Amino acid sequence: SLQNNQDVSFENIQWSIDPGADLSQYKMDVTVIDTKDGSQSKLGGGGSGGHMGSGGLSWKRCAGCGGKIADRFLLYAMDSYWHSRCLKCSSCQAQLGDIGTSSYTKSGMILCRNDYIRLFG
Ligand SMILES: [Zn+2]
Ligand SMILES: [Zn+2]
Repeated sequence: SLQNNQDVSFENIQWSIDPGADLSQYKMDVTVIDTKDGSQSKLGGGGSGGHMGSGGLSWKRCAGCGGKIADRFLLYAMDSYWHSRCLKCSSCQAQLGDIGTSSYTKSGMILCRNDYIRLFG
C-alpha cells in the first residue's frame, strides 16, 4: 500500500487566528493620549477667555513633522510621539491616527496592518 500521506498540519485545523498575534515582536502599541485641556467646554473661552500663561512651550516633540505636537490627540508608535497626520502608513500615507489601525514595522518603516504582510513579512 502507499496510502501514507494526508493533511495533518494545515487545512484539517483551519481555525481563525488573531490579525497578527504571532507578529507581536513587529507589533506596536497605539497609545491614544487624551488631552484634558479643551474637552470641557465650560472650562473657559479657549485661549482667549482666560489668561492661562503656560510655561511649556515645547509640549511634546513630534517625530513625524519634526516640530512639536500642537494637535488635539497625540498617538504612540514604537517609542516616539505622533499625531493624526504624522502617524500614518509610509505606503498608504493614510492617517493611522485617524483610523486607529494597529500598524506594524520591521525595517523602521511604519506600515499598516495589511501593508506589512504585503511588503515585508
Ligand atoms: Zn507631526
Ligand atoms: Zn499601508
